[PDB]
Amino acid sequence: MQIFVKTLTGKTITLEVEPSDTIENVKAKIQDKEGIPPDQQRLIFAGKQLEDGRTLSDYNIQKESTLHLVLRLRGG
Repeated sequence: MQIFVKTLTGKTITLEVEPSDTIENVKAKIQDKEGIPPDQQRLIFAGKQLEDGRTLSDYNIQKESTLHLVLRLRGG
């Protein structure tokens, strides 16, 4: 399924994911496409910070949803 990741630069990127994927795996996909190290990535959905060990499904993230990406420490 496709999801959107809205960054703070005004760029939105698209990802192909499964609801069984971990949040950790999603951050790896973002590093693959944009080059951002996972430990700099804070992902937010429905007002919740997403935990690396949980899955998209745990958060009820459905197709065509948008996550918000905020960068910490170095990227923020």
